[PDB]
Amino acid sequence: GMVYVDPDRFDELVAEALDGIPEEFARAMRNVAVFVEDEPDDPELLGLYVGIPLTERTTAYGGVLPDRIIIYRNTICALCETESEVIDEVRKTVVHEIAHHFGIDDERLHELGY
Repeated sequence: GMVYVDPDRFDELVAEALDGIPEEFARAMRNVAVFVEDEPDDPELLGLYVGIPLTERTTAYGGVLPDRIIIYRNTICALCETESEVIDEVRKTVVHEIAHHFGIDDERLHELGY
């Protein structure tokens, strides 16, 4: 089976996922924003790391813009039978995406609980 999660609720589940990211990844997640999309260009993806070019990194007014981790609501939900499973799956996806961005592989992550 699979659980349906409306967009507003899914945003809340994303917040809960981020709140539960282990402290060892907190600094790695500095100035990274998580955005939700329904469906990826590639059907296999649960998430995607988007690095912002240096040219686009700052604003007219001094603001720094964050890198993005995109989370795909449809592909995540298809794997989940409960909201808690969704939270877990979202968390796992964000942590993998950030780890891989900083060149940490899944064997190292297994040593870090993912």
